[PDB]
Amino acid sequence: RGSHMEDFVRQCFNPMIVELAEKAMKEYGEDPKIETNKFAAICTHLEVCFMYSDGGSKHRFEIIEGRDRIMAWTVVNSICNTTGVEKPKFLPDLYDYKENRFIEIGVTRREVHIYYLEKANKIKSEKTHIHIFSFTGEEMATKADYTLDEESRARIKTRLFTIRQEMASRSLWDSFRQSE
Amino acid sequence: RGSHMEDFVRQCFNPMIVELAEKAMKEYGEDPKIETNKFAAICTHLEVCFMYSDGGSKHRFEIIEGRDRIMAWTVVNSICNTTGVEKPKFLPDLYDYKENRFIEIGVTRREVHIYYLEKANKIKSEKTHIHIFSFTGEEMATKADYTLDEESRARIKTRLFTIRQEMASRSLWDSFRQSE
Amino acid sequence: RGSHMEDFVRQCFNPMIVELAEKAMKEYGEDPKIETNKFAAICTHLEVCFMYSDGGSKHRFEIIEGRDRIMAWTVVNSICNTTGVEKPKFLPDLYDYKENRFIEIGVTRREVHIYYLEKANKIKSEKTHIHIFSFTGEEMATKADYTLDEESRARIKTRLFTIRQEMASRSLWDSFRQSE
Amino acid sequence: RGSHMEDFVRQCFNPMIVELAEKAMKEYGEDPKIETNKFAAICTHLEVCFMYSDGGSKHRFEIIEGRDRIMAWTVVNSICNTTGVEKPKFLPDLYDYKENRFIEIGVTRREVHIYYLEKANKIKSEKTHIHIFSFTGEEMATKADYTLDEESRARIKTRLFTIRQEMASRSLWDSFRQSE
Amino acid sequence: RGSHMEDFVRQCFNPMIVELAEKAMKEYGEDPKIETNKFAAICTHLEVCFMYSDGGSKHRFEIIEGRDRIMAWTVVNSICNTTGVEKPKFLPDLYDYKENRFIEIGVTRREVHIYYLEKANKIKSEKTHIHIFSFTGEEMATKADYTLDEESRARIKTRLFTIRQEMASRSLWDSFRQSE
Amino acid sequence: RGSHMEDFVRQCFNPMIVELAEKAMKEYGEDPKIETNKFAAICTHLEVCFMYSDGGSKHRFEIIEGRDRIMAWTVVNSICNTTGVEKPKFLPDLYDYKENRFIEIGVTRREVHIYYLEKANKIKSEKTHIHIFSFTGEEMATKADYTLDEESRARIKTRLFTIRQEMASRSLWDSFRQSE
Amino acid sequence: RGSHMEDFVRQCFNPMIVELAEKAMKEYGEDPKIETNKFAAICTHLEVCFMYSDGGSKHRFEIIEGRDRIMAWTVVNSICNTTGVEKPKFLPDLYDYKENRFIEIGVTRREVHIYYLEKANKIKSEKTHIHIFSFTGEEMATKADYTLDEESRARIKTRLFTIRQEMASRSLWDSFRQSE
Amino acid sequence: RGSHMEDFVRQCFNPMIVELAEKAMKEYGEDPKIETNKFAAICTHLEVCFMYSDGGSKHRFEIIEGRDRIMAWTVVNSICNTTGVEKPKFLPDLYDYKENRFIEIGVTRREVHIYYLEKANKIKSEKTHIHIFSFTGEEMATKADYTLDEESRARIKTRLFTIRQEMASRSLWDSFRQSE
Ligand SMILES: COc1cc(CCNC(=O)c2nc(-c3ccccc3C)[nH]c(=O)c2O)ccc1O
Ligand SMILES: COc1cc(CCNC(=O)c2nc(-c3ccccc3C)[nH]c(=O)c2O)ccc1O
Ligand SMILES: COc1cc(CCNC(=O)c2nc(-c3ccccc3C)[nH]c(=O)c2O)ccc1O
Ligand SMILES: COc1cc(CCNC(=O)c2nc(-c3ccccc3C)[nH]c(=O)c2O)ccc1O
Ligand SMILES: COc1cc(CCNC(=O)c2nc(-c3ccccc3C)[nH]c(=O)c2O)ccc1O
Ligand SMILES: COc1cc(CCNC(=O)c2nc(-c3ccccc3C)[nH]c(=O)c2O)ccc1O
Ligand SMILES: COc1cc(CCNC(=O)c2nc(-c3ccccc3C)[nH]c(=O)c2O)ccc1O
Ligand SMILES: [Mn+2]
Ligand SMILES: [Mn+2]
Ligand SMILES: [Mn+2]
Ligand SMILES: [Mn+2]
Ligand SMILES: [Mn+2]
Ligand SMILES: [Mn+2]
Ligand SMILES: [Mn+2]
Ligand SMILES: [Mn+2]
Ligand SMILES: [Mn+2]
Ligand SMILES: [Mn+2]
Ligand SMILES: [Mn+2]
Ligand SMILES: [Mn+2]
Ligand SMILES: [Mn+2]
Ligand SMILES: [Mn+2]
Ligand SMILES: [Mn+2]
Ligand SMILES: [Mn+2]
Repeated sequence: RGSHMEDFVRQCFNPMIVELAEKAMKEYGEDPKIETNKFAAICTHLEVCFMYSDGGSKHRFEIIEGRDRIMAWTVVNSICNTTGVEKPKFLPDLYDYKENRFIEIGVTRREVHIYYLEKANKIKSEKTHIHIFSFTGEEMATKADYTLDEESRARIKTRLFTIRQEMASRSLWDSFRQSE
Repeated sequence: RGSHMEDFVRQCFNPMIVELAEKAMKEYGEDPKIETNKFAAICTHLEVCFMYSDGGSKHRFEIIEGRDRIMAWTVVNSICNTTGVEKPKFLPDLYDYKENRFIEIGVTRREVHIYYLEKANKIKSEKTHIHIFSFTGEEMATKADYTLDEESRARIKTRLFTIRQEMASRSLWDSFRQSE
Repeated sequence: RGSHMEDFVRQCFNPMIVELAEKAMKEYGEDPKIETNKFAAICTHLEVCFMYSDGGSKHRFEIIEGRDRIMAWTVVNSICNTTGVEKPKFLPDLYDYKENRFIEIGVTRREVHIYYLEKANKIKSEKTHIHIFSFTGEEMATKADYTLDEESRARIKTRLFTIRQEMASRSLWDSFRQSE
Repeated sequence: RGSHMEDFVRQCFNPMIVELAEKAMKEYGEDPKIETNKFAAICTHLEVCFMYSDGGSKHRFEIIEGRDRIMAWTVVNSICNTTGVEKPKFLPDLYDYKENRFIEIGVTRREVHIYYLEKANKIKSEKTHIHIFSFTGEEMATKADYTLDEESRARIKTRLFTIRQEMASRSLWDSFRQSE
Repeated sequence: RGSHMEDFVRQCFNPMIVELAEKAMKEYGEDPKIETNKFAAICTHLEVCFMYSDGGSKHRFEIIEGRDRIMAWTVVNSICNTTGVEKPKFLPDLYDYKENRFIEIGVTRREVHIYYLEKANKIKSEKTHIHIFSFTGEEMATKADYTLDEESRARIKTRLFTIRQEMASRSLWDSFRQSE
Repeated sequence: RGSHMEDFVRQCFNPMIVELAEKAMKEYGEDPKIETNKFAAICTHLEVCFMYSDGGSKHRFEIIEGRDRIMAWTVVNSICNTTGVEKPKFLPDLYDYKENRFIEIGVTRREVHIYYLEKANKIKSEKTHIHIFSFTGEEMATKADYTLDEESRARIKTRLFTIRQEMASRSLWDSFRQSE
Repeated sequence: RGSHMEDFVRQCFNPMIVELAEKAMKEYGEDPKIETNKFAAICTHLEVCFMYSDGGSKHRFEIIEGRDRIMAWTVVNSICNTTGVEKPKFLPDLYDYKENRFIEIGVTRREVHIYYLEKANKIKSEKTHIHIFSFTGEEMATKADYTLDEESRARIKTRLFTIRQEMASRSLWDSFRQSE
Repeated sequence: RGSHMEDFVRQCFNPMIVELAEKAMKEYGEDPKIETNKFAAICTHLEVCFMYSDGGSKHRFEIIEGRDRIMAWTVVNSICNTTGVEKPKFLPDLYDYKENRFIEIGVTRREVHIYYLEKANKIKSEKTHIHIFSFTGEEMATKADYTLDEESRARIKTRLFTIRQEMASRSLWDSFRQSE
C-alpha cells in the first residue's frame, strides 16, 4: 500500500498505542493499511483516553477503551453490578469511580458542537458523561462538568494541535479533516 | 490432573500472585492441582489484600498476608512490641499504621453477613478490624469503618465480579460457589 | 466463550507465540475464541518453526512464518530476486541460506505419510523443501534430507509429545485429533 | 582536543543530559570539544530546567528546552493556539499550565541582577516569566513570583554550588566564570 | 573468617545497603569480615536513614549518609553556602529542606536517653536536629519535633524490632547488644 | 530456627537455585529451615546439574531436575515415546540428545566408589548413565564415558571444593560431611 | 519539512541506526530533514556495515563506521601502530583482524562495476579491501575475496532488496535511485 | 583532589571496571584520588584480564583477578586441590582449564623484555604462565605460547594503544609513563 499517513502514524504515536489501534480496527473488519485516515483517528482517540485517565487520582478511572470487545463488556457489567449504574447501550471509554458515571471521550476534526450533538443523540443511556475535544483546542462536556483539572485537559489540547501541525507539515491534514 | 479451573487460575491472576498462593497452600499441606476451587480462593484473597494495601498512603499498611508463616509472625511481633497492640490469636492480613489496628480481609461467595459473623467469632482479639468483600459487590466492615476511600473499595468489588463472570463463562462458577 | 482449550493454549505456549497466532488467525478471518482447536495448531506450528530456525547456524535461516502476509511476501521476493530461486506459489515457512531452498514446516495429528502427500500435491514449486513432524514422534522430509542435526529435530519431537500429554491430561486431545 | 573540562562535564552530568547538550550545540554550529566552557553551561542549564519541571504537579509543566528547534516551536505553537497566549519572540524553556505563562530559565556565573536585566531586555513578549539562578545560591524571578516551592528551588541552588565546588577543585572554575 | 553475623547481614539487608556499608567501613579502616557486629550497625543505620528520607515529600531531604567522605562534605558546603546554616563540626545524615536544618540519625541498642545525651554533647553545632531510634521501639528527637509523620516513624521502629528478632533467633543478638 | 547453614546456603547459591531447592524439598515433605544440611545438598546437586547441561552444545541436554515431579515425568515420557529409550524406574537428572541416554548426576561427601555403587544398585534401568562428583575433586562415570569435555567437568570440581572451603571456614563442613 | 522519506527511514531502520546516521550527517554539515535521500543512504550503509561485522567470529572485526570522526581515526591509528598496516588516506569502515586489512563497504543504487571503480580510484592505500553491495542483489569484492561466508552476504543482499521494495511501494525509490 | 587523570579514568573505562579497581586499591591501602597514575593501571590491567578471558572457549578460563583477596585464594585452592597444580606463591590472574596452568597477565609502559624478567624472577612457582602486553603493541609470553588466537591478542593491543592516545591527547601520558 505504502501510505505516507501510515508511516506518519507509526512515527507519531507510541508503539503500544499503534498496536491497540491495529487490534481495534481488525476486530471490526478494518485494515489500517488502506483506512489510514481512520487509523490516525483510533490512535488519537486512544492516546486522549489514556491521557484522560492519567489525570486525577490513582484509582479514579477504569479504562474501558483499549480492551477487546468481550472483555470491555465484562468490566462494564462488573461496574454496573457493583455500583448500580444502568448498563449503557454502547461501549463507553472510561468509568469515573469518583463521580460514579461512564465517560464517552470524543475527538473531532469538525466543530465540537456538532459531534457532541451527534454523540448525545446516540447514547440513550443519558447517565453517561460526554467529553469532546477538538484539534483546534476547544472542548465540550456534559453539564459543563469537565471532570479533570484544567492543566490535564490543557495537556490534551496541546497534544492534539501538535498532531495537527505534524499532519499539515506533511500535507496529510487536509485529507484527514475531509474524512470524518 | 488437568483441571480447567487450574488453567483458568493461571490465566486470570498475575504470575507472582499464583506463586504466593502456591507457596501458601503447600506450607499448609494443600495441592493446588487437586484443590483447584481453593486455589482460586487464595489467589483471589491475595489480590484483594494487595489492592487493599494499594489504597491509602505510601507507608500506611504493613502487608502480613503473602509472607511465610514464621516471617509473618515476626512482623506481627515487631508491630505489637513497638505500638503496644495486643498480639492477635490468629494471623491477620494487614496492619493499619494510620488507625493502629490489624485488619482481617475476607472474601466470601455467600452472604457477607454470615462470613463476618463466622470471622468475628474466631478472632477473640476484638481489636482486630474485619473487612469483608463478596463476589456480588457488597462489603461489610467493623464499626462501619471501611478504612479506605470509596474508589479503592469500588475497584476491589469490580475486580471480584469480573472473576465471577470469567468463572461462569467457563461453567466453573457453580462449583466454586458450592465449595466454600 | 470460555473454552478449556483456549485457557490451556495461553498457559502452554509463550505469550509472544500466542500473540502471533492470534494476529495470524485474525488476518485470515478466524477467531481463536471459537476456533480453539485451530488456535492450538497455529501456536504449535509457530513454535516448531521457531525451534527449527533455532537449529543450525546464526544466519542460516530467514523466518517467513510469523510475519504479516504482505511483509512475508516482501521477504520472499527479496530472497528470490537475490539468489534466483523461483517464486513459490504459496507462502513457505523458512528459507535455508545454506541449502538455498524454501522450507515448508508441517505438524500433523494424523500419519506423516498422508500430510506430506497432501502438502506435496499443493506445492507445484517443486523446489520447496518439505519437512513434516507428528505428535507421535515421527518425521518426514524431502529426499530424506532433514536439514538439521538429529538433536535439534529430537527436541522438536519431544516438545510435540509433551503438548499431546498435557492436552490428553485435560481431555482435550481427542477433540484436537478429530479436527485436522 | 583533550580538555579537562570536557572529561569533567561527562563525569559530572547524567549521560542523557550530556547527549542533549551535544545535540543542542551541534544544531547551532558549536563543538563541545573546543567550546568546553560553553558545553558545561548548556548541561547546567539543561539540568536546572529538568529539576525545575520536576517541581510541582505531574501535568504542570511542558518542557520546551531539550527538544530540537523545529519541534520546540511546534509545541510552542500548540500551546499558544490552545490557551491564547501570544507567541514569544524567542524560544522559552517551559510552559506553566498552572499559571498560564512561558518560563525562561537562566543560570548565571555573574550577578543575578545583570543577567535578568539582559534577559528582560531581549524578551519583548513581556508575558514570559523569567527565573534566574546563580552559582552562588541567589535567585531572581519576575514579580517576585518564584513559581515553585522553596524546597524545590533550594535543591537547584545546592546542586549549582556543588558544580561550582567540583569545578574549582579541578582549577576549572576560574576559566568558567571568566567566560560568560 | 566465616562469621554467622556476616552471613546474616548479607541475607538481612538489601545488597546495595551492604555495599555502601562496606565502602563506609573500608573508608575508615574497618573490615566487615572481623568487625561483624559493627557491620550490622552501619547497615542498620544506613537503612533507617534511607527509610527516613523516604518519609515526607519528594524534594524534602538531601541524603548525606551513604556518600563518600569528600562528596558528603561537598554537599554540606553547598547546603550551607546556599541557605546560610552554619557548617556543622561533624558529618550529619540528612538535611531538611522544609525545616532548614541538618538531621543526625541515631540507632541505639541501649537506652535512647543515654545515646542522645552522648550525641548532643558531641555536636556543638546546636542547630543540628537529633533523632534517635532504639531496637525496642522507642524514639527521641530534639525539641520533641519528630519531623516525620507517625506512620513513617512507626515503620522504622517495626523494622528495627524485626532485625532484633532475626538476630536473637540466631543467638547473635546478645553479642550485638553487648558491643555498642 | 536460625541456622548458620541456612543463611550460608542463601548467601552461597544463586537465588533461583535456592527457590528450586525449596520447592523440591517442600514437594517431598521437607523443611529447609530444619533440614539445613540437606538443604545445602539439593542446592549443590541443582547447581552441578545446571553447570553440567551448560557444557556441550545448545540443544544437547534436556533438563529433568528442577521441574515439578509431574512435569518431569511428562518430559521423560515424551523423550521415551519419541526416541524409544525404555522408561527409567526413577527420575533421572538429564537426557543426552547426543548419546541418547538419561544421565543421573550424583554429588557425594564420601568416596565416589561407594555412592556410584549405591546408585547403580538402585537404577535397574541399566541404560541410564551415571556420573558422580565428589567434594574432593574426583569423579566417576559409567563405562569411563564422562560425556562432557575436561574443562566443563573441571569447572564443576572447582566449584564443589569452593563450597567445601566456605563451609569449613564457618565450621559447618564437619556436620555436612557426617550427615549424608 | 515533512518528507515521506524521512518518516519511512524512521520506520524502516532500527532507532539506534537512525541516531548514528543523524550524528554522522550533522558532523559533516548535513540535515536529514532536507537531505532525506542521503539520510536513507547513511542508514542503509550503517546497517550493512553492522550486519557485515555480525558475520564471522566474535573478535574478527573492529567497527570503524558509526564512531565520531576523531575517535574513528584514533582506533585506526591504534590498529596501524599495533599490526603495522599503512595508515589509509580515507576513513575505512572495518578492520579484519583475521585477514589483517581494512575494509571499505559500499552500497550502490547503480551498477556495482561503476561504484567499485570510483572507490578504487579514491583509495590510494591499495591495501584496503573493497566490498560493494547493490540494491539488486549483486556484490563485488577485491581479488574476488568476499571475506564472509555466503549465508552472511546473502542476508545483506536480501535486506537491501527489501528496503528497495518498501521504498518503491511508497513511490520513493525512483527519487532514491536518481540521486546517488 | 581534582585530578584530570581521575576524571579521564572514569570516562575511559567501563563503570564496573572502575569499581573493581577502586575496591582493589582500597583493599591494599591505596586511594585512587591521589594515586591516579596507579588508578589508571589497575583499570587497564583489569580490562586486559577480562578481554583475555573473553578469548577462547566458554569454560576455558577461571578469572582470579577482580575478586577479593580472600575469595581469590579460595578459588586458587579449589583449582589446586582438584587438578593437582602446585599452589603459586603469589596471586595469579587466570587459570587455563585447557592448558592446566595459571596465567599472570602483565601490562607495561616500558619494554616488554624488562617487565617479564621482573615478573619471572618473582614467581618461583615456575609452572605459572606469564603473558606480557605493552602500550606500544608488543607482547611476550612463556615458551612463546601465547595461549589465545592472534585476533584476540590483537584486540588487546589495539585497545592499549587507544588508551595511550587518549592519555597523550590530554597531556597525561608522559606522567603515566614516568611512574611505573
Ligand atoms: C468503528 O470501528 C471501530 C470500533 C472501535 C471500538 C468501538 N469504537 C469506539 O469506542 C469509538 N470509535 C470512534 C471512531 C473513530 C474513528 C471513526 C469512527 C468512529 C466512530 N470514536 C470514539 O469516540 C469511540 O469511543 C475501534 C476502532 C474502530 O475503527
Ligand atoms: C487454610 O490453609 C491455608 C492457609 C493460608 C494462610 C493462613 N490463612 C489465611 O490467612 C486466610 N485463609 C482464608 C481461606 C481461604 C480459602 C479457604 C479457607 C480459608 C480459611 N481466608 C482468609 O481471609 C485468610 O486470611 C493460606 C492458604 C491456605 O490454603
Ligand atoms: C488458514 O488460515 C491461517 C493461515 C495462516 C497463515 C498461512 N498459513 C500457513 O502458513 C500454514 N497453516 C497451517 C494450518 C494450520 C491449521 C489449520 C490449517 C492449516 C493449513 N499449516 C502450515 O504448515 C502452514 O505453513 C495462519 C493461520 C491460519 O489459521
Ligand atoms: C546559543 O547556542 C545554543 C543554543 C541553544 C538553544 C537555544 N538556547 C537556549 O535556549 C538558551 N541558551 C543559553 C546560553 C547558554 C550558554 C551560552 C549562551 C547562552 C545564551 N541560556 C538560556 O537560558 C537558554 O534558554 C542551546 C545551546 C547553545 O549553545
Ligand atoms: C566510625 O567509623 C565509621 C564511620 C562512618 C561514616 C561516619 N559515621 C557516621 O556517620 C555514623 N556512625 C555511627 C556508628 C556506627 C557504628 C559504630 C559507631 C558509630 C559512631 N552512628 C551514626 O549515627 C552515624 O551518623 C561509617 C561507618 C563507620 O564504621
Ligand atoms: C529425597 O527428597 C528429595 C527429592 C527431590 C527430587 C528427587 N530427588 C533427586 O532427583 C535426587 N536427590 C538426591 C538427594 C539429595 C539429598 C539427600 C538425599 C538424596 C537422595 N541426589 C540426587 O542425585 C538426585 O537426583 C529433591 C529434593 C529432596 O530433598
Ligand atoms: C599493589 O597493590 C595492588 C594490588 C592489587 C591486587 C594484587 N595485585 C595484582 O594482581 C597485580 N598488580 C599489578 C600492579 C599494578 C599497578 C602497580 C603495581 C603493580 C604490581 N600488576 C599485575 O599484573 C597484577 O596481577 C590490585 C591493585 C593494587 O593497587
Ligand atoms: Mn470507545
Ligand atoms: Mn470515545
Ligand atoms: Mn490471612
Ligand atoms: Mn483474610
Ligand atoms: Mn506457513
Ligand atoms: Mn507450514
Ligand atoms: Mn532555552
Ligand atoms: Mn533558558
Ligand atoms: Mn552519618
Ligand atoms: Mn547518624
Ligand atoms: Mn534428580
Ligand atoms: Mn541426581
Ligand atoms: Mn565509512
Ligand atoms: Mn563505506
Ligand atoms: Mn593480579
Ligand atoms: Mn597481573
